[PDB]
Amino acid sequence: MPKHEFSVDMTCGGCAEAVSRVLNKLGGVKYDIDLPNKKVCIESEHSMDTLLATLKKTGKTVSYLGLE
Amino acid sequence: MPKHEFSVDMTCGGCAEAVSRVLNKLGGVKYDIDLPNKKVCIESEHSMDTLLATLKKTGKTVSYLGLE
Ligand SMILES: OC[C@H]1O[C@@](CO)(O[C@H]2O[C@H](CO)[C@@H](O)[C@H](O)[C@H]2O)[C@@H](O)[C@@H]1O
Ligand code: IUM
Ligand SMILES: [Hg+2]
Repeated sequence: MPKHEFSVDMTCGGCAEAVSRVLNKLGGVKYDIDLPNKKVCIESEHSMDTLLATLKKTGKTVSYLGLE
Repeated sequence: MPKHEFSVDMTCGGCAEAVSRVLNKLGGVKYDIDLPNKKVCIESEHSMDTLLATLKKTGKTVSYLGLE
């Protein structure tokens, strides 16, 4: 049950909805989205590599904020 | 040379920029993105399915409008 944190440059509610859709499509994840602070937290067994690649499918700029 | 027309639910400048990035990655395309009218036109040799799948993976709501 590793807990990862990512930076995603979402600018409106529509941006947040799209992040939700790609994560729902992958499955096996428990996530939380903080729009104002451009942050996404994900608890999952999927590798960090897979989570990073999935988020990048949105076309948004993504970086890693680490574990915890 | 074929010109495909799509409807894409973009709600801010960031949404439009994200669409342009996934298309740039695919390559072999010439496009025009209209934010206020929520439309994207694409001139390319890639198949209709390849283009649709590329737009769908962004997590945004997409639908095909026509071809010429
Ligand atoms: O944000 C896109 C889109 O949302 C609308 C309602 O569909 O406006 C809402 O969201 C804005 C955030 O960017 C708020 O500032 C606004 O007050 C709220 O109604 C559209 O107006 C906008 O195009
Ligand atoms: O991008 U224009 O017409
Ligand atoms: Hg947006």
